[PDB]
Amino acid sequence: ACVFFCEDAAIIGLAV
Amino acid sequence: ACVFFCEDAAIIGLAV
Amino acid sequence: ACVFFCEDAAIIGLAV
Amino acid sequence: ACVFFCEDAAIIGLAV
Amino acid sequence: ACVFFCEDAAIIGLAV
Amino acid sequence: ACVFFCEDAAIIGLAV
Ligand SMILES: [Cl-]
Ligand SMILES: [Cl-]
Ligand SMILES: [Cl-]
Ligand SMILES: [Cl-]
Ligand SMILES: [Cl-]
Ligand SMILES: [Cl-]
Ligand SMILES: [Cl-]
Ligand SMILES: [Cl-]
Ligand SMILES: [Cl-]
Ligand SMILES: [Cl-]
Ligand SMILES: [Cl-]
Ligand SMILES: [Cl-]
Repeated sequence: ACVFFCEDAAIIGLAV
Repeated sequence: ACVFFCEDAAIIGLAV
Repeated sequence: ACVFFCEDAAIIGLAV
Repeated sequence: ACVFFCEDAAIIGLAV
Repeated sequence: ACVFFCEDAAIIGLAV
Repeated sequence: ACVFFCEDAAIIGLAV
């Protein structure tokens, strides 16, 4: 698994 | 929800 | 389709 | 853009 | 790599 | 966080 990142601005990581 | 980005090169955002 | 990237640190692309 | 589903148990949709 | 499905209504697959 | 499913054929889950 690895961490994707999105913009909310804050950086949010999502583990997949 | 937040915006993930991919490479197409252009930057494309995808709202999730 | 486009390439999203995650952090594993290594950069990993994922085609979608 | 569409609704993906995941099992949380309950089934939840996710607008991608 | 596999086929995820979403409801668009029709069910559509997505090769991830 | 939940389990998404994809068709690989077998059905596989993916913890997102
Ligand atoms: Cl912030
Ligand atoms: Cl997470
Ligand atoms: Cl461009
Ligand atoms: Cl979008
Ligand atoms: Cl490395
Ligand atoms: Cl890939
Ligand atoms: Cl929709
Ligand atoms: Cl949602
Ligand atoms: Cl496949
Ligand atoms: Cl596709
Ligand atoms: Cl879970
Ligand atoms: Cl998994």
